[PDB]
Amino acid sequence: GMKSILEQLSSMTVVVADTGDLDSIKKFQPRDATTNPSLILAAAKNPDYVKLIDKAIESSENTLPNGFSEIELIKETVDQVSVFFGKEILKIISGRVSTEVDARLSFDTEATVKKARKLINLYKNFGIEKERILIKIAATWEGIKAAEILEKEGIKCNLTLLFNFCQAVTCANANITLISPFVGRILDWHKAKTGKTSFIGAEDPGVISVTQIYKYFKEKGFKTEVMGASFRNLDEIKELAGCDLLTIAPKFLEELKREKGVLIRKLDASTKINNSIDYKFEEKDFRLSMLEDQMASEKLSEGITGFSKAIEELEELLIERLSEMKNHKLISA
Ligand SMILES: [Cl-]
Ligand SMILES: [Cl-]
Ligand SMILES: [Cl-]
Ligand code: NA
Ligand code: NA
Ligand code: NA
Ligand code: NA
Ligand code: NA
Ligand code: NA
Repeated sequence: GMKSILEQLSSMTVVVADTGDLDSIKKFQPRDATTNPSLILAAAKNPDYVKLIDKAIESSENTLPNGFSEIELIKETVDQVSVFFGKEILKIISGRVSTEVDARLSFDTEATVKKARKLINLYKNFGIEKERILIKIAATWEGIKAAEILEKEGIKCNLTLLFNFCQAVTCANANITLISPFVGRILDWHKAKTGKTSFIGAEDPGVISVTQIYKYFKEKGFKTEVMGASFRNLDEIKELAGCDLLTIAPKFLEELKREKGVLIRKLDASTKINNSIDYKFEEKDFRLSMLEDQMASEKLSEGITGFSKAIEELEELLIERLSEMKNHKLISA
């Protein structure tokens, strides 16, 4: 001591800087980070990292059967470039890289499982073992089912677009490695629905939900890690002090380090042995509970759409790079 709020928090929670690009990963050195379409779009703007994009195109060209089409090339490249960038992240960070599974497959268990397997085998081909990877999947019924299958073969999953207790419990019962609820998106939905201008501290509906999920998971002895993410304000983070992980904007990290005073570990549950109900949500109950939760079903649907938009934009960028690559060869001696 004296102990900053950040130092207190770090004694209770694995704190990870929220990063969306490689420069920020290098700067902040987060324990965990993510390869996804948006990070790669960001990198395309960088004269260093864009070369790694062109390399994925070249590698995909080498990989495919003779006579491949441009469509087949772009598809294969989307896979390879995601892995190239994940390997680049693993050279910087000490922990795990979340690897986004194409969100367009979010309602297809078999396709999600097959894509995860493909990405894991690509990582293996490039010298990276599966324990360094989290396969990141939207928490639809089908995505959780795919993760259930994957976990059984030792492929660790991060279940994201996770908004309610129903989704959390379904993941826990399926032995999912990690869930990443987006707290600030839950807050946003309630403000947007009601015109309430704020939900302060413990009243924040995202904080309420993640608090409940954490308490249940620990009391029941579930192994699934809870990573609170996507924060709108610093009070949300403080309310969830003691969560397994919290992904936090660099500016909030700096502010917590500046602050003094007392931070209470609110998320402090441990295993209990008692007669409380063990909740289960089989497919029908899951679907009905989701239907009744307008917040979770809309934020899940919008999130999937947003992920799908960014992967479509990636595909468009790869088409551009291919064109540029061809032009450069034709005009060079
Ligand atoms: Cl669903
Ligand atoms: Cl506002
Ligand atoms: Cl050339
Ligand atoms: Na191939
Ligand atoms: Na992909
Ligand atoms: Na696809
Ligand atoms: Na408080
Ligand atoms: Na913790
Ligand atoms: Na995306």
